[PDB]
Amino acid sequence: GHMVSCSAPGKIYLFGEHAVVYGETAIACAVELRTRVRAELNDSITIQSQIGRTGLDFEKHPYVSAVIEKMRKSIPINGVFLTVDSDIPVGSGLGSSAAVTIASIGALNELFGFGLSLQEIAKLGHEIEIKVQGAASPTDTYVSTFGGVVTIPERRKLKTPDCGIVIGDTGVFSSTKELVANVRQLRESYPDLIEPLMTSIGKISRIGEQLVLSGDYASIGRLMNVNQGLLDALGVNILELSQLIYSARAAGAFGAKITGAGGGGCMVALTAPEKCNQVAEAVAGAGGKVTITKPTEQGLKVD
Amino acid sequence: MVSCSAPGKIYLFGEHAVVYGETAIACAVELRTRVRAELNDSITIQSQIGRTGLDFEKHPYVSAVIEKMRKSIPINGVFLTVDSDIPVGSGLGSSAAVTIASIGALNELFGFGLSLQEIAKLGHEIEIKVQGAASPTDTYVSTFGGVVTIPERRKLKTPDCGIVIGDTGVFSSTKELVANVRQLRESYPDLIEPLMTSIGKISRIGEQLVLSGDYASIGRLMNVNQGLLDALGVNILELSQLIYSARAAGAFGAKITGAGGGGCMVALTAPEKCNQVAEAVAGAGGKVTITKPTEQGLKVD
Ligand SMILES: C[C@@](O)(CCOP(=O)(O)O)CC(=O)O
Ligand SMILES: C[C@@](O)(CCOP(=O)(O)O)CC(=O)O
Repeated sequence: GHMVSCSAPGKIYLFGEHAVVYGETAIACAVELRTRVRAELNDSITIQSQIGRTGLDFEKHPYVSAVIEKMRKSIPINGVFLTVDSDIPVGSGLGSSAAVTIASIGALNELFGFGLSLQEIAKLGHEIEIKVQGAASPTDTYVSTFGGVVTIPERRKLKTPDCGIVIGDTGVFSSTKELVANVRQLRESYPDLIEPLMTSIGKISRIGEQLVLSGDYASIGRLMNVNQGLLDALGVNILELSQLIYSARAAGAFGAKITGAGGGGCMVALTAPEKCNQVAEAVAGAGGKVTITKPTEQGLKVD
Repeated sequence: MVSCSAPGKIYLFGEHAVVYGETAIACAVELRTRVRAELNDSITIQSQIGRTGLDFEKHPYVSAVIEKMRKSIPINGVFLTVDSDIPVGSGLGSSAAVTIASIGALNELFGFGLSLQEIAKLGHEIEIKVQGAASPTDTYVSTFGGVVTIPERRKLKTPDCGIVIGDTGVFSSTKELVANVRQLRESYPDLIEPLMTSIGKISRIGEQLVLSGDYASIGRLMNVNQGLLDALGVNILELSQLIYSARAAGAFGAKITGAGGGGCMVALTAPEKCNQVAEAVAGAGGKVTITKPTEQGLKVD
């Protein structure tokens, strides 16, 4: 008869977004922007977050409701009160939906003693995102479960960079599905042109793998800038993203690029700790909601 | 008193990749350099820069044109008055245009009898003497006009579109920009060289789109080309702001034209949306020049 709190981090793409869906490598990096889910025993099912208080509700709380629906089939959950707080803004490729999924599983696993392992939690989180989105990659829930720097799809763990991470949100809503659809149709229109560009994005991630293992942050940011041009060439860049990205580079960032589907949302700037604040001021001065964070090895943890 | 004009040009696709044996598509625009040539007591060359004599410093291309040509038919009193609406830099062909417009103006009065052929060979050999070394592409496109592929040098039909050139006002050294791309290519050759091939592939596809008049596909291939150049590091904030403002205003496509690092962008518009696009580029802070493609190179005005 008590309460339990769990948190799971978000992530940013160092390299390789959009190209993964065509079988190329990418490098995801968990950051210290987390979603907390606090769980208590209750008479009925209640979920409260930024967008209000609901019961079981697949319109407002689809991921948390799906988690409850699934896990109640092994150990029955007749009542629970879940409170969701997050530093990960819904939108862009920061993994907010995967963070709340993993944290909801972790809290319930602790509250009702499901005894699930971290591997089982990541596998369950992937299935939750499939039943909510129709089809989902296991990448988001895996990185939010284990933290750190993970390559996709090999799941190679790399050394977490001793770096600052500046996230500039353009405020435009990043609708992932249509941007992935826009890239696919561009790929279909010019196959011999776009498909090699997908090979080049994968080539960047494989080169960047050693640079992440070597700690060469200046080379990493340089390759991030090359990755940004290819993402721009694929059509997922916008004026606001370009303005935040170039403002961050001018203020001394190693590199800056879109993170996620693009077409709005957030960019990411890898900066040395000494340059975080002035990079954050430049992105803000360019009209961007700035978040100063850093990578993390901590995935799902019990608060 | 005669007057001749030669046009500038813009790159539809392929800049920066031509050095590494790739294809490019230049398109002459209706921005021309017109020089008045008449008879005078001394060889006087006037411009917006000023009125001088035979000055190989303030008038490098015009004065060198005088020297190479007078060795066949001696000239001693000409009043050259260059006038141009071609912005300086960004490979817009300002130096190439002022060259052939001078050669054609002297070929008129003093009767040199040069072909259109010869006005291109001499117009390129003179750029070899002025800036030490130069490519004949900038020169030829100013002589014939229209859409010209490089290096295959095939002429294509002119797209019935508008051209919005947006100057950022930022200076950039093309020598440094080419060398920077060169260093990046040698730092990651297995990565950057395929990007050079992709640019050339855009030019090959774009050739069929220029022939078919698929202006919308040309524009979206321009947007792809722009991302590749941005990946090579030749893009800046000001260029990106002008490019995306043109796209949001309805242009078929927008991209850097020339070396990048500043300088000018270019936007392909439907003829009706040409002013709407130009207003957005100016509203984004660009020095706008409204123009359109031309099929005529050097003409005796
Ligand atoms: C759009 C995509 O390329 C990256 C964005 O990831 P997310 O859906 O924002 O978590 C998805 C993928 O790579 O599979
Ligand atoms: C980038 C580039 O295509 C720009 C050409 O402009 P210009 O007419 O040479 O000034 C030159 C190059 O191919 O390196």
